[PDB]
Amino acid sequence: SGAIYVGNYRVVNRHLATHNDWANLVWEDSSRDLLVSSTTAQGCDTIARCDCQTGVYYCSSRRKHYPVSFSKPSLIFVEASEYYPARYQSHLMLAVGHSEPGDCGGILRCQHGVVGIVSTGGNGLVGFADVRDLLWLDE
Ligand SMILES: NC(=O)[C@H]1CCCN(C(=O)Cc2cccc3ncsc23)C1
Ligand SMILES: [Zn+2]
Repeated sequence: SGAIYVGNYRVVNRHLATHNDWANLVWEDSSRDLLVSSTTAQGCDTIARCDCQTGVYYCSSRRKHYPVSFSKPSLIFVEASEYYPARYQSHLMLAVGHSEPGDCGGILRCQHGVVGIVSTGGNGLVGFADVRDLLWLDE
C-alpha cells in the first residue's frame, strides 16, 4: 500500500483504489495502473520534473529504503492477475531489486522529488509507474 499526496490530489495504484477514490475520481488509466482522486486537505509532496535514472525506493516487505538504477518509462508486458488481463503497461520503469505484491504504493524518489510508485515485480525486478509527465498535478 501507499499513495502520493500533492496539493488537492491523491495518487494511488489503480488496482488498489478504494470506493472513496472512485467517488472522488479526477483521472484513471488502466494501461498505467494509476488513479488520481481529490482530497480536502493539502498535500506537500514535491513531484520531480527530470530525466533521472537513479533514485531510492521504499520496500515495506523489508522495512527498508534501497538505492536503484532504473530504465526510462516504456511499454512493458505484464502477466494476468485478479486485477488485469495479460497486457502492455505504459509509462513503466524497471530496476534490479526486491519487491512483493504488498509493496505496491511504495514511493521512488530522486534528488528532485517523487518519481513514481511500485506497481509490478517478479524475477528480482521491480517496476515503477512514472508520474513525472503528469504536469497538471502541480497546477
Ligand atoms: N500493475 C500490475 O498489473 C500489477 C497488479 C498486481 C499484480 N502484479 C504484480 O506484479 C504482482 C507482484 C508479484 C511479485 C512482486 C511484486 N512487486 C510488486 S507487484 C508484484 C501486476
Ligand atoms: Zn530527478
